[PDB]
Amino acid sequence: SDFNNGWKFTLSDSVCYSFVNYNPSSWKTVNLPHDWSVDLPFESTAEGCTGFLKGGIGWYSKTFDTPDNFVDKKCYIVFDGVYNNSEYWINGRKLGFHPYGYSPFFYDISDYLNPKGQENRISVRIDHSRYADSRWYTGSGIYRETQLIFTDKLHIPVWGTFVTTPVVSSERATVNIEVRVKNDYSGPRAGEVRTSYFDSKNKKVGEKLTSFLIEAGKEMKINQSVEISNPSLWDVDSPSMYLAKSEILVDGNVVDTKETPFGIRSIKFDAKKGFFLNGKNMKIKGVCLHHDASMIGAALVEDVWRRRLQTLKDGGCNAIRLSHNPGADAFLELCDEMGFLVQEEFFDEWDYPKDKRLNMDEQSIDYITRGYCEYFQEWAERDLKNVMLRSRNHPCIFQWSIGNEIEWTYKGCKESTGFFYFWNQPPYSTQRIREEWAKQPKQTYDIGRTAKKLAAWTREMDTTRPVTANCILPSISYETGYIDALDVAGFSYRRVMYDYAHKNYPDKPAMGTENLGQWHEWKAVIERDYIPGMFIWTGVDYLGEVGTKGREWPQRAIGCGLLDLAGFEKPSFHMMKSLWTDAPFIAIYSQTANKSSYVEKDGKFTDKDPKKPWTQRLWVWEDVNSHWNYTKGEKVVVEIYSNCDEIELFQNGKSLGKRFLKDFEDHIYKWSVDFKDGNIVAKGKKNGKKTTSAIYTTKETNSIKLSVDKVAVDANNTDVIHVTAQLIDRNGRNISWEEKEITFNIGGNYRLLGVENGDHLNVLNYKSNTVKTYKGRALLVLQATDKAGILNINANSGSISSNDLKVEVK
Ligand SMILES: OC[C@H]1CNC[C@@H](O)[C@H]1O
Repeated sequence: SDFNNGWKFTLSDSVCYSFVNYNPSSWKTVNLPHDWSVDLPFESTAEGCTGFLKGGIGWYSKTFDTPDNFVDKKCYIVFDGVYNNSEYWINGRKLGFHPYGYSPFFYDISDYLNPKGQENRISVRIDHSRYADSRWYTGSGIYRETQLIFTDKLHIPVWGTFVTTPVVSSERATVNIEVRVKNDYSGPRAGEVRTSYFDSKNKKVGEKLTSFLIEAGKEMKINQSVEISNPSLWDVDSPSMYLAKSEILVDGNVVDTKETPFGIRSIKFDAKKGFFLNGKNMKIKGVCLHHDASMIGAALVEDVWRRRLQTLKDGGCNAIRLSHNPGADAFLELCDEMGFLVQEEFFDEWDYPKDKRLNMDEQSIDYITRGYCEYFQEWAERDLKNVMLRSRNHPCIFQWSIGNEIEWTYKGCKESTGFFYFWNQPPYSTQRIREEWAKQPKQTYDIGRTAKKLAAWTREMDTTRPVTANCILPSISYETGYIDALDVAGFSYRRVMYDYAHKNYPDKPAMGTENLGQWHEWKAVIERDYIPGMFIWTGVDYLGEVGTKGREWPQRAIGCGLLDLAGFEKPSFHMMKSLWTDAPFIAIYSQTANKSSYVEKDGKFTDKDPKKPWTQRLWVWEDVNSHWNYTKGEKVVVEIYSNCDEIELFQNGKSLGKRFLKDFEDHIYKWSVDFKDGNIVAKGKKNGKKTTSAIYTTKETNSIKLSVDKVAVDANNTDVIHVTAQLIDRNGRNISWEEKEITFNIGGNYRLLGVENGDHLNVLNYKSNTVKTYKGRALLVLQATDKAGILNINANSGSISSNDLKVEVK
């Protein structure tokens, strides 16, 4: 009996759909979360900024009976995210409107419920007709989970606790909680708040009892403090979680309860020395993530994200930037449990709109790009705070970011620099910048004033995490009062400004908040103790931000991600793994000496194009080869991404010679090689400890190798199976040099989530059991249902057959 199951949905729109007497039984049944945009095909006539998928106007409905014991109680319906411009009705009557696609909210439906036993009905209209109102793919509908909460009239409201730990040592932590208590009875009520604390193994480690008297219709804040001895500290390598169980008592009887998971950890940003987690000075190995996972779209399916994060974590990542909007509660829960530090961003724009198709300031105006900027003046406060009410207990969250690249949207910011920029500092001095800024004409809104209001609102809700922002032009935001509102200046693609921040504003902590997946970005981080990390754009590829010149149909994604749309490890991931992890590691790629970005003359490698050198490489990694399957005798440049200080390369057993990481300024081991069928083997050492990796020439495609991440799942409507298809030759050696059209067949009760191959440059039907491979591989994503049973999975490509998999559903 989960409230998220058995919803009705339709991609239509009629005025009668909310009426007391309208029956939606003819509508399709769905389980939340749901994103309808991915059930529509990739169209050439949709907008590339939102991933070539239309929105439209859609509706949901949900019936539920009033409990037999709904007397002296309240009812709250809670949404964690609905995209967007959504309207809410219960039993014929309007509850309200909610513009923003990413903030959570709730309605008090207590007085609307029909008497004990009888049926109630919620209706949601979603207006995603403005299907280009975003620079990236959004999806459509109730894409995060919902809740139906019943409480006593004396109760902790929704999100009614805030747990903090202002003193943290290894002997003890001071753990404070604020329990709000609302009395919705018509007379005064006396009681007690009992809050019990519990560890990893459910042993009670603390307790506090406080008395209260609260007047009719008033809300009271009860603060309680305890000392937790020898705490298990939450860390990225040891994410231990505690539980606060706060109970409201009348007489001696529990009348309401809230459970507040939390962690005990200290965080500190030091402007001279860097970032400190529980007293360990560590670098932030961050990645940026949008909210979609391809076949599922915006629908928050946890197992799908678990796999992607596990991969990211195996690559060394310890932090996540939620670009450029509030994340899902369930995603933050995943981060608490798995161990990532999380920057949650409130907005992508404030007073003035960005161009949705092109980046930066809005140049054109049309109906379908009309976004949240229309509601920002009235809604920014309610939204920012609700996000924080919802999010603030999660130990993962270590930064609140009030805005991304805002400077583009205000007349005078870019002008007041000297630039009109990636690779230079500004030609104007700090005073000259300030003088230019004073010379610009007054707009209706100011970047500084709005920064202050947002920073101030933020601090009313939480002072235990720093305020930051991703500043694209720090030089001017240092002078407008914007950076002055922040505790941590975040720099979008400004490694060339780290020395400038230290020199000119040393007492303000600074950091990479958006960066390129390249060694030259990380070199700049580890050479500076005052720059504690970076956040790569992006950790995993995402739908949208295409359709521009150079990236026309049928391209869906940019390909800037470390992981592709299937969550498979790309070349850029293995470079970062070679920089972010310590256990010895070698990845072997190559290109034709023609296609390679490097060239050997006199036994020494340099960049081909000196106007495109290694220090200026941008978002998308070159299309390099993992195979060893060229034509005989062709000249090849083997490029290796490794943490080994010495590697020796063998071609069929003949030693090509040892090389040293010290000799390669761009952190890439290189060899010139004359291709002949066989194998390449790299043997390397990282301070004495050895490791070996190799690639093999294969014969033509023989079989389909199928792997499964789990051989058993539960019949809970939510567990995911990820099936990986990989082409192999007669001897089982992996193919990546030719593609095949693979048809999966599955027996037993399952729900298809879909198929992906990781090709950013080409569309495909998500809902087909057939998928073309990319780099010899593909992914099929299935989901458990109500029905237990066995699933028999196999595949073919005409002649080409496969091994057979069996997965139980318990
Ligand atoms: O792909 C380029 C990126 C630049 N910085 C902001 C991101 O949202 C994105 O537009």
